[PDB]
Amino acid sequence: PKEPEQLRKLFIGGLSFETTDESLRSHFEQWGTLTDCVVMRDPNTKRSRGFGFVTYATVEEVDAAMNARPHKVDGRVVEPKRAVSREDSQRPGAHLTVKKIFVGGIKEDTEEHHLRDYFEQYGKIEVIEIMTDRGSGKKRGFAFVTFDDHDSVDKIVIQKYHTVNGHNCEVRKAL
Ligand SMILES: CCC(=O)Nc1nc(C)cs1
Repeated sequence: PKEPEQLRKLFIGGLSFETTDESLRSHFEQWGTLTDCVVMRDPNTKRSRGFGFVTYATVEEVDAAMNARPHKVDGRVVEPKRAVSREDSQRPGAHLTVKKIFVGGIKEDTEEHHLRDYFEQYGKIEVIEIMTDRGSGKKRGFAFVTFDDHDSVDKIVIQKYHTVNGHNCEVRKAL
């Protein structure tokens, strides 16, 4: 019944070196129950590595925290990011932080408003590009959507399914 823990974590980059497990928790508990919260430190010096992780009890709590950005934690604006699968990563353990998606499988009957009406609930859209053939102008059956922020893309690509205009679509991070 609980969402997988991986989908409930936020990496928090850019921490003040004075941020502690306790102060990171106090801050992020404003948006949900935290089942875990840790500042990464050097194993010998105990000096902060400048990043940490928080784990919420639910995905809706992750969303609430992301919607409350920018977060100023102990005087410094931090960089929260949610996890995505390796298929949308540039190397194991690394986050491909992009604002654009490829949307495939939309065929020739899908229009800009279909993509806008669906994707606007993931984030603020800046560009919709329905791809057409360079020679004929016919729709090629794929599109790109650019958002104002990467978390929209991260939420999108972790869904198993996207149904747009009745088509089951393939969605991936782009560039
Ligand atoms: C530095 C690597 C990185 O960004 N790690 C991330 N972990 C999660 C959980 C999201 S991004």
